[PDB]
Amino acid sequence: GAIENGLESGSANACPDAILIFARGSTEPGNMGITVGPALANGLESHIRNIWIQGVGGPYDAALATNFLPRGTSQANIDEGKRLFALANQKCPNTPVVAGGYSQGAALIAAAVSELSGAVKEQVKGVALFGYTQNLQNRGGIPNYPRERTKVFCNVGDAVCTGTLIITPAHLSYTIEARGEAARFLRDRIR
Repeated sequence: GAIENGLESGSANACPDAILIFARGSTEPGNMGITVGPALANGLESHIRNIWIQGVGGPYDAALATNFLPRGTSQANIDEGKRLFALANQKCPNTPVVAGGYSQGAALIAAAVSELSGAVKEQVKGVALFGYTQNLQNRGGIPNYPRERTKVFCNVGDAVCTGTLIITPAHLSYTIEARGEAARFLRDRIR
């Protein structure tokens, strides 16, 4: 963080050991944000040195209003996520992909992954979600995506996890989980 474009600017002659695609929370700066994104990128880089890191930018301006759409974000945003997954498959079809999302970015990634197709979906070895706004609606998981490849961090007092769009202090508190337990999970999923 706070801006990472490793996948967009990376060249197909120099594919890495892994690719991380991350969607930030509402109102966070850049395309990685400054809390969970960098923490996750950091933790994962400690286990896998040769890695491309990609924030979800483009139309995804992390607006407050878009939270109130069905599925927890706009289709434009979801589509930008899908684009990046497809670009990873085009550039580096043999490189494993992992993904992460925080708050509205979790909604984004969950939706995008669910709509992915066959080979491109298979490339996505693992997904970590934090303060998942559709946790109740999607019953703790991502539609059409193996539960064993999914890991959801939803703190106990975090009201978004129980179908309410309000922000408690628990929602602001995922950086340790992201750097530690979540990075280990995704590393494992890459082997």
